[PDB]
Amino acid sequence: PGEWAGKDKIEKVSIYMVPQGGPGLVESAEDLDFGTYYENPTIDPATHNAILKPKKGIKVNSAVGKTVKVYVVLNDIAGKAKALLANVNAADFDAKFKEIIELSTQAQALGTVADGPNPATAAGKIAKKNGTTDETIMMTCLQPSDALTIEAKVTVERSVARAMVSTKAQSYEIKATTQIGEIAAGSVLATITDIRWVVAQGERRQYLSKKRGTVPENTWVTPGSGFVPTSSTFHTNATEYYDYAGLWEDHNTNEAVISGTQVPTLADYQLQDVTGELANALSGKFLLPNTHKSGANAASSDYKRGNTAYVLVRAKFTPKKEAFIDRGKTYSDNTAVPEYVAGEDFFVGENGQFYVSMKSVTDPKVGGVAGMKAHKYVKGKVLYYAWLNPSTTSPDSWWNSPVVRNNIYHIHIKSIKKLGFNWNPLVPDPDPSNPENPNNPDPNPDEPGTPVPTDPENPLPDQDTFMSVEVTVLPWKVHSYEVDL
Ligand SMILES: [Ca+2]
Repeated sequence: PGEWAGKDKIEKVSIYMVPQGGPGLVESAEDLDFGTYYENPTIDPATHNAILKPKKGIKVNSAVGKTVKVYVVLNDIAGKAKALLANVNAADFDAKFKEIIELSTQAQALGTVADGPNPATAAGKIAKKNGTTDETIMMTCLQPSDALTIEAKVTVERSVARAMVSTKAQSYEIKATTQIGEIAAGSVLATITDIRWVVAQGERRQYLSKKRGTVPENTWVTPGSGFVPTSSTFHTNATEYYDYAGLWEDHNTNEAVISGTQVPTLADYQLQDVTGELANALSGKFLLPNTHKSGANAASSDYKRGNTAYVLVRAKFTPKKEAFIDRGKTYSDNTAVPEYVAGEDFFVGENGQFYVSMKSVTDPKVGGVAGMKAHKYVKGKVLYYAWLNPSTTSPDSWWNSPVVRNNIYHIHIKSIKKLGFNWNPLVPDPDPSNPENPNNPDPNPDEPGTPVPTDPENPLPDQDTFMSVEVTVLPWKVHSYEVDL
């Protein structure tokens, strides 16, 4: 990436002076205009941190003569720190600075079609892209200054993580691995085009500043860390913790078209002066942290498909007409099977074969099977999951995927290898007894009793991979900001 990993704007500075030793009065200087009170950042080439040096003194008022610790929030642009910390006693302040803020309500965590293409997301409320120029992101200190007496330095880290996605190519050729209609193993089966992405299941709340856990399997805890969904509790409780509004980003109401944000190539990241829309894709997407107890297997890892942040990749799968086992045949009712038309719905049976309709799927005269179910791919839409931080890599072993603030998770797609899923079960359904779900852009299009493509109670890894990807975790160019006082 390089220059696309973010350039920061500091708009506001909030300083909290907290007397030590027991009950007492906090002195706060909130939402100070950065330019008025601070010099422009200078980078420490050793640490890659930026240092903010004050120009103007802040009035210490009642804290004069006291031993205090200093806490800092930069860019409290949603007012969340101010509101949480209001009228908090000095004795309660350190604990309060680690308590929970809510970026989206449980109701706001679910969007609908009317919220596209630019839905408010939880993380976007405290991480703003200012045109293509720079970005304003909330930051808080993991720990306050050392104790000092008024007559030091406070390091802060960004409150969001960033997801970035790239692809080797904008099209992929798919080969059959077994006989599919007239297509032999090793021959071309389909082409994938029009690749897009969104991110979901980051959290909707967060600890104001990073909160250490109690066991080594989860260094930093998040409000949702203890939530381990079953197939049923996912639907009733997932929105208590996670944000899904982002599923509607760059949504398109034409089902012939693939919804979501473009996925740039590596070369796109080297282009100078870029369109607005591509610039937005290149700078990625923000999400709030999401961690669970890590383990070495399904039983010991608390990371589940229904509680882990994911990138959803969407694309157009165009199969060769010759792949259809029903091609050229005659139905049991003595009518002819129509050839597949590119871009139209297609149906993939439990047997892996391709059919132009459900009528074909269950008619043995055309290579169907009575009683057999199929996945309906709506106008050829296919879906794939990528986890943000597979720990470790790479196929059937990435049991864990923590997302921690102030990190960038770059997912590079090297290839899409096979047919994906036809809908996204990793979205809470307010009435799970029916397939309708206005909160999901990719609801279940299948007939009753069709096997689900995946389940929220499942572990992360795939037995055999749908995509080849490499994930890189990196810091912002400026790792953290140091505020001098
Ligand atoms: Ca439903």
